[PDB]
Amino acid sequence: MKFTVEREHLLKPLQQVSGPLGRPTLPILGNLLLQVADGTLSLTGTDLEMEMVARVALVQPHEPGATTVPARKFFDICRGLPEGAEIAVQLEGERMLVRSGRSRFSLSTLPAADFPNLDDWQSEVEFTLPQATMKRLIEATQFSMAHQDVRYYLNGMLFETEGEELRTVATDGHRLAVCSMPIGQSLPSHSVIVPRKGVIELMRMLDGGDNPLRVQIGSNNIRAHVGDFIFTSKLVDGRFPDYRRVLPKNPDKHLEAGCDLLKQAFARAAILSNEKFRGVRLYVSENQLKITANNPEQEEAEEILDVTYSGAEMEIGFNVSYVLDVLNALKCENVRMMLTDSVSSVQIEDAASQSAAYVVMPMRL
Amino acid sequence: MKFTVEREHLLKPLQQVSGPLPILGNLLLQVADGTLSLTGTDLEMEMVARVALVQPHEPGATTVPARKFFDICRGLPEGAEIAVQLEGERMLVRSGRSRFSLSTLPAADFPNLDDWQSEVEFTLPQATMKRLIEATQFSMAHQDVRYYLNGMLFETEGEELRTVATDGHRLAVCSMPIGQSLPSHSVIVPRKGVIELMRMLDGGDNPLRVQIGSNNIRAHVGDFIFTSKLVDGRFPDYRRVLPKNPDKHLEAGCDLLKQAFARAAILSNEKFRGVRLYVSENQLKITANNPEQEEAEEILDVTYSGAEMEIGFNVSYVLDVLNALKCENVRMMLTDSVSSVQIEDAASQSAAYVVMPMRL
Ligand SMILES: C[C@H](C(=O)O)c1ccc2c(c1)[nH]c1ccc(Cl)cc12
Ligand SMILES: [Ca+2]
Ligand SMILES: [Cl-]
Ligand SMILES: [Cl-]
Ligand SMILES: [Cl-]
Repeated sequence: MKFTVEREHLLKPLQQVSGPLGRPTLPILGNLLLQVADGTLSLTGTDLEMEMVARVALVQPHEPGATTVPARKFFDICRGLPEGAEIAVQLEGERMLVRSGRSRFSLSTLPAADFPNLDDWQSEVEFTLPQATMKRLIEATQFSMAHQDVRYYLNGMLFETEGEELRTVATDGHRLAVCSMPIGQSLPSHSVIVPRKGVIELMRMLDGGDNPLRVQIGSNNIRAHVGDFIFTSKLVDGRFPDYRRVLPKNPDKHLEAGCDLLKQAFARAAILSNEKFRGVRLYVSENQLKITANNPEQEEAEEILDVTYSGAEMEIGFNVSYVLDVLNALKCENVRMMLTDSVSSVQIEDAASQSAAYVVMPMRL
Repeated sequence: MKFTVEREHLLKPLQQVSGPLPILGNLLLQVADGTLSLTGTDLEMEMVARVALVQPHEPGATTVPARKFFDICRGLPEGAEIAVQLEGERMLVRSGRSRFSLSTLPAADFPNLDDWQSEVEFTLPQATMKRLIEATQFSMAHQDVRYYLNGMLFETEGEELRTVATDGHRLAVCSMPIGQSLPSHSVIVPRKGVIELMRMLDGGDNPLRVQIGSNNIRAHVGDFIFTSKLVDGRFPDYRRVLPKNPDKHLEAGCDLLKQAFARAAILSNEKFRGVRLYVSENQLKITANNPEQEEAEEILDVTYSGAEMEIGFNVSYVLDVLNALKCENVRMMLTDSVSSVQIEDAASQSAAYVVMPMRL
């Protein structure tokens, strides 16, 4: 295996394929697989649950073969060479040599044949969509995923295809986010859970250019192709909660207000909320929202805002971090809150669109 | 105690005094003679900021939680007016229809640095003080048992102010002219003090007044006053640290040398990163290896005079120097494999660096 490649054509691929990898559990999992075949250098990184592959075209002389080498060390070497450096690589059994100018490096190898390899699988649905749509879908919901919950299915994001819609859903059992976007082709009904790190990888591979994303889903795997990057993950083997059953059934009290005005008021009140429980109290009355916070030390914050509200007065408590997370994800002019009573969840949406919806349970407070 | 002031006028003061037990997490607010003073302290140093009060106000003082008060002010909208009124065990803060009640501790409980007397005084541009500290601060010790190294020497000599910092392995010294004849004097400022002083100094052209006592230093710029205790011990004499007669001279591009060190270090021991330098006629070779038997080699074209020699260095020590220099060409002055080396910018003799070698 031999190749020579310009520094900048190797650098972003190395960064991308290292995504799935600080302290590898076993050494080969801290390595990348390098493969030269048919005019292409392929680079692969994996954590045993997902893999990221980059294809790099070779315009300079090369010889086929494969090995694995430490990802961080190889990336750092390539990054540290000067702009435009020509990076020559040659496999020499238990070592891989790297040379550029009068810089020389020898890296320890492990066999390509020992590199873990996600199984082949069969796609059952395939579709294309703009990068921006996938970005919107994930950014709208990712913050509501659980983190290290014993309920493993919640530490992932539901991807659901239905008719001409792709939908993401995330929840940690306290708050839920759901987003639906049209794709312009009719899809079979599929519902799959993508693991935490996989959602991060999908997000990371979106360059923000005009390349479309091609998605394939099977029973136990998902794959996304963007440019010369191919991401594949195993799916989480569980049954996700149904968002339709958690949306409040008849939330007739409707509040409308400016997103940023609400966000900044909640942020200020939060300063004097209980440090652990983060509770704020909302008092809604005719065209007015009062937000109060107090902590065990008896300090107090009060914010009064002009809003549009016609329903009955009520008082309801929320974890202010859950509210702030939603307002931060909406990034819109105006927000609608849909309330029922003091012991029931609130539904929050962009006043302009029902494409995303957020459900937050109240606090006893 | 009552005042009303624009948020804008509080922001910089608040960030400055939030820099240094429970009452130490509070700020002292004092209204007197048409001024609001804000003070923060950690018992070893204090920062005072003053803000003029044109709106009606009433004298008095209290202490409130620093981070809470700062976060409230910062969290209010651009252009906000902030009204404050003391109500016994609470301090009321009002802006528009935002209202806050903070718990207070009495002003009388707020720690004061003992009064002291100035012995040496001079004014210099804050830019000069920044340059002196930036040139040297990275060589201070952190939490050494030799407490006098956990800080920076400030020395006046002739017409110069000099800073010296060392951790026992490497040393930095920088001298700048201040345009007046000074007494010969030296004090050690604690490292946390150095960092707080440095953070008080922005990019402006602004006179800085320094007053040094037996046990304290004070620095005044604009409407900020920083005071710190000094460290009471015997600081090493940099003159005895500088190589006395280096007979080997290496000159190389600063950035080329930096990047070669940085690359080679990738394959050094991760827990203790060093490289070997081999100097010979017109060339520098830098090598590294690790327990996995991985190896790096860098060859540079350099200007060199002297006998061939091999010498090792701690990567971080050399990188810290080259990053501080930010110049075109660097000079290294060597003696032998077991002796310290001096490193300087080829085009400036304002700062010098000494680094002990590392055995590999
Ligand atoms: C503790 C002792 C001292 O004189 O205080 C000390 C302080 C600084 C240094 C040293 C020994 N030995 C050294 C060798 C090299 C350098 Cl750069 C600095 C030092
Ligand atoms: Ca809107
Ligand atoms: Cl190339
Ligand atoms: Cl090579
Ligand atoms: Cl004012």
